[PDB]
Amino acid sequence: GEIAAIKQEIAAHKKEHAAIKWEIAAIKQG
Amino acid sequence: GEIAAIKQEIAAHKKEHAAIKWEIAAIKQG
Amino acid sequence: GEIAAIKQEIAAHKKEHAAIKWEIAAIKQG
Ligand SMILES: [Cu+2]
Ligand SMILES: [Cu+2]
Ligand SMILES: [Cu+2]
Repeated sequence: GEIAAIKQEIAAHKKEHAAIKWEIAAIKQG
Repeated sequence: GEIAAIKQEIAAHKKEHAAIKWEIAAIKQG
Repeated sequence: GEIAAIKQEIAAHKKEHAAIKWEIAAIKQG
């Protein structure tokens, strides 16, 4: 339940990390 | 107490999400 | 253990906050 929903959370935070780095790269390659 | 301060936390993270999207938009409309 | 690893976490989130502000400043001073 809980430990799982924390893992589901680490999932989306890993994404969110990657997405912000991509958005920052793309601003610089614009 | 705890469940409340977690909700107080989801509050500020929602903001923080919006603020970063606004800062990224504004860089592109600059 | 837990309270400590939460504090270790607040550590890295403070950083992460500063790092994103620096990356945004530097895009604007580019
Ligand atoms: Cu993070
Ligand atoms: Cu987030
Ligand atoms: Cu944050």
